[PDB]
Amino acid sequence: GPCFPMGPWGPFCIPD
Repeated sequence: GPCFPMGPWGPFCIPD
């Protein structure tokens, strides 16, 4: 998957 503004860092991308 694409990247989304979330998590501890924010702009993170997923493998899906």
